[PDB]
Amino acid sequence: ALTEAKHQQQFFQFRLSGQTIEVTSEYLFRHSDNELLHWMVALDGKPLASGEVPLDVAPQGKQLIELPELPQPESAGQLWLTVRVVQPNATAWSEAGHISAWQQWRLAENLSVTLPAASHAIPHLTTSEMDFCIELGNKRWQFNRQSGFLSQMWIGDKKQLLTPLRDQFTRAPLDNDIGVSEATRIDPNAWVERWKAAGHYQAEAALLQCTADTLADAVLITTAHAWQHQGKTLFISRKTYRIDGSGQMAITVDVEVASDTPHPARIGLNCQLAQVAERVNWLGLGPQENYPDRLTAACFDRWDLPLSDMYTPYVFPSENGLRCGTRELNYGPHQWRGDFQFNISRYSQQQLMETSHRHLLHAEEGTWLNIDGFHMGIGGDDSWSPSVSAEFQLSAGRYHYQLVWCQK
Amino acid sequence: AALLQCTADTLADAVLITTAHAWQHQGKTLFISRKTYRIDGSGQMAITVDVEVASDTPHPARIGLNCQLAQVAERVNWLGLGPQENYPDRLTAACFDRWDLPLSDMYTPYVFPSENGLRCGTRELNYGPHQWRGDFQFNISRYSQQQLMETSHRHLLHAEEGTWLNIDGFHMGIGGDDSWSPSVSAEFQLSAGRYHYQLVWCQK
Repeated sequence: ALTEAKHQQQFFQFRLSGQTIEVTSEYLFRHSDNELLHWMVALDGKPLASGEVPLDVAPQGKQLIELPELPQPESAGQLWLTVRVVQPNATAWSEAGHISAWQQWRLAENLSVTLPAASHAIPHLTTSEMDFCIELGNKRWQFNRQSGFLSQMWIGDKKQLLTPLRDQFTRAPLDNDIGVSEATRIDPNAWVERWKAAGHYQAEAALLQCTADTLADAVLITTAHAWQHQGKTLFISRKTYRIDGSGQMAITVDVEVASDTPHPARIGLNCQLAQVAERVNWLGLGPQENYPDRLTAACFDRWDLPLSDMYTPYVFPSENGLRCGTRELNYGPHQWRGDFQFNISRYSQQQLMETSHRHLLHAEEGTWLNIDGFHMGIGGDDSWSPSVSAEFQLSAGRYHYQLVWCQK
Repeated sequence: AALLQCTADTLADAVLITTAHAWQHQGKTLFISRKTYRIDGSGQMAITVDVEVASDTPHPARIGLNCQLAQVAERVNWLGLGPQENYPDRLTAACFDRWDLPLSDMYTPYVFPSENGLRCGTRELNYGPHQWRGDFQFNISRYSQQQLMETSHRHLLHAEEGTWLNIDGFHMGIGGDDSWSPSVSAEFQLSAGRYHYQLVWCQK
C-alpha cells in the first residue's frame, strides 16, 4: 500500500499534451532544486528512447517540457511514455538517486493485423468414454469428459498439472471482506458473510455440455457448467478451447452471474502447476502487488522477479499478490497471453483462508496459479463495513475473457 | 474494411463460419472485428463478435452491426427499455418490459436529423419473421445513418427501400451539459479497447 500512498502524495504533477509535458509543483516554499526528470519511451517493454531533464519549477509553478521527436515503429504493440523525478543529490532523509515521483501514459497503439503461419502439423483427437485427448508433438492435453475440465497435460513424459484447470469465483477474504464479523457474532453485511451465505464457497459444478469437434486445422473443445447451491444457479461458465497446429490453446470464457447473488470477488481460473520455477516474468502492471482500486502507483512494463516476491506476507493470511493489466505472463515453459489479472504462489486460496497466521503456512506441492479475467476491488475506506465502491464490484452479469496458453 | 480471414467449418451438428476484418485509414488500423457465425439444426444463427479499438483513436460512437432489411412491417415488438427513445446516459425514465409499437414510433423527428430512436437494454426484438436475441441496444427505421447525416431538415428525408436496422452491442452517451463543447461523461465513452457481444438471429 505504501507505494500507492507515495505516488498519490507526490509533490509534482504531470500532464501530457502532445509531446509536451507540463509539470506542476505542489511545493509551497521550495524550488525544484534537486530534481531531475528522467523520461522514457517503450514498446511493450522495449525501450526506444530516454532523456533526462533538470526541473526548474518554483513552488506552485509550472514547467514545460517538450520532448524530442519520438520514434515510432511499425511493429505492433503499445507505446508507453514513462517519467520519473529523481533526486540526484542526497539529503538528510534521502539517498542520492531517490525517486520522488512518477507518471506514465500510453501514447499509441499499433494493432496486430497479422494472422499466424498456417500450422505445419495438425492435432489428433483421441476419444474414449472418460476423456478426450489431444496430441500434437510431444505435447498432449486431456479433458475429462465427466468433469468437463482439462485434467492434465504433458510436455513429453512430464505432467504439468497437479490439479485441473477450473473456474474460480471466490477469494481468501481480505481483512476488509471480513470486517468485524466473528464466529460468535456474525456481521451479515460483511462481504464474506454474504458470499458464505449464498454458497459461493461451496457451490458445486455441473457438466451441462462437453464436446470435441474437428476443425480443418485444429481441435475444438466446448464445455458448459453451472454452479449451483440449493437449486440455485449462481453462475454459468461457457468455454471453448481451441488447439491448433501451433500447439497453442486458446481459451475463451463467458460467465453469466445471477443478478440476485452477491457479486463475486472474482472471475477466472486456477489450477495447480506441477513445476516450481525461480522467477516470474510478466508484461503488465507492477512490479508490486496491485488491485483494481489500488493500482495507480503501478507501471506497465516488463517485470521479472523471484517467485518469493509474488507473495505478500500479510500477517493475517488472505488473497494477495495480484497484478493487474497483465498481457503476458511467463513461468517455466509456460506462457499465457491476454488481458487479465493474476497471482501465483505456493499456497492455495484455501490454505490462506484457513490459516490464522502467516507463520503457519506451508508451501504446497507445486505452484498455484490464479488467472483472473476479473477481480473485485479491495476497499479500505474503513475495515468494519463494506468499503468497495460500486465501480469496483463485479456487477455486470455477463463477463467475457480469453487466453492463450502455450509453451516455449 | 479488410478481409483478414473467412472460413467455414463443419461441426458435428452445425456450420461454423469465422471471419476477421480490419478497418483502416491511412495505414492505421482503427478497429478489428472478429466474428463467428454458427448455424445449427434449429436454423438459428449465433453471432459472436469481438472488437479491438485502438487506444489512440477517438472512441467510437458505437459498436454494432447494421443491415438493410428487405421487409417492412407495421409493428415492432421488443423486450427491453422503453417504450421511448433511450440512450445510455439518458435512460432512467425508461422501463424494462415488453413493448409493442408501430414502426413510425421508432423514429424521432428531430427537426435537424441525426441518430435517434435508440432503445437500450434490449433482450429480444421482433420484426416481421425476425427475432433477435441477446443484450443490446438497437434502432430501426426507414432511414440510413447516411441519409440522416446528410439531410439538414427532417422534412427532406425520404423513406428508403426497406427497413434499416442497427443493433448495437454498445453505444456512446449523448451528453448535453451544454451543446458547444464535449459533454459526454467519461463513463459513457466507449474507451475499453476490447468489446464483446453476441446475438441470436432467427425466425418464426
